[PDB]
Amino acid sequence: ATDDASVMPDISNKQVLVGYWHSWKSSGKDGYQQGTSADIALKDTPKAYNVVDVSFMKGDGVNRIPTFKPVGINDSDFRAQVGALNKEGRAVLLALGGADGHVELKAGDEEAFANEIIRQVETYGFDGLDIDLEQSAITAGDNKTVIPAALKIVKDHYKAEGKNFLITMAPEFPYLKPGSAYESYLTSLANYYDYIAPQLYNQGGDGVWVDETNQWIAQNNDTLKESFLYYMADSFINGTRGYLKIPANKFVFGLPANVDAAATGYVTDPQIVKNVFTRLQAKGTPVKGIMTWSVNWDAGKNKAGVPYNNSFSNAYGPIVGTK
Ligand SMILES: [Ca+2]
Ligand code: NA
Ligand code: NA
Repeated sequence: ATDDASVMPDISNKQVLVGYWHSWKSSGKDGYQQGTSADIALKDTPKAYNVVDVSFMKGDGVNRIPTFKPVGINDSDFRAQVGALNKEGRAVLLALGGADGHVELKAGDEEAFANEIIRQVETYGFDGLDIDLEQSAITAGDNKTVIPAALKIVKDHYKAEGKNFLITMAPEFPYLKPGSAYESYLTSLANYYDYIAPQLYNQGGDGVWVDETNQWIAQNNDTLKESFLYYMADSFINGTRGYLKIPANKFVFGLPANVDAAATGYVTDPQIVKNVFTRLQAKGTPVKGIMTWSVNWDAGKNKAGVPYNNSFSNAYGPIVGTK
């Protein structure tokens, strides 16, 4: 009974360009600089994105098991769009959480949540799950233990049938410190997760203290963007300067698509990212890729109605080799 969406694409030998895809309909003037995000069908996601994260699986503030249902398209047609990406080797994940996620599981829900993740895979053809909890959801209910527990049941289930169910996370970078609530997600899932993409946007003047240059390097400081990206990566790779350890081969830079997609953290020149990729590779620690919020923003328009014209994927696709 298999079709194109029944496959779970292998990204284990590729760098990724990961884009979030908004499953809801745009509301207009939704941008941080009053632009408008596009209503793009999943199948029309630009080819440079080889991983697409469908946003979001979420709760309802009443019941406990998160769920997802596409808007304005039936299940078989949505699956066919997932199949079309899958056929070209492109993974489609379901993203859990988001702002106003109402994600709040309780001890004993791990099996029912795993079963729900398996029904998503069987119904829509998803290839993995991306943990994208808002700040409040990190330690809400028993999320910290139930979500890892459920995800291990799902990975193991697919591993039995020959498939690699992808597990990713997109934490806000200030939470990736020792003794942090978030640390337990990483250590619980240390042999299960495929990559971690810290969000390097919307955190204002938080950043990293760097002895080498004797400066606080903030995420909203454009003068020092090159240093920010480099030292943030270096800190994760080595578990230094206050940050947890993420292996470079499992590290993705999370960047906003343009100035409408996030309040701060937009990288004004893509050469900056290429210089960092180049430096890291010369040291033998090349990273797994780039992630962006969001495909819909990449295909959206600014407040003056000027299209963004996929300017993010056009610039970074070639840096990670998906274009
Ligand atoms: Ca699939
Ligand atoms: Na790999
Ligand atoms: Na590999």
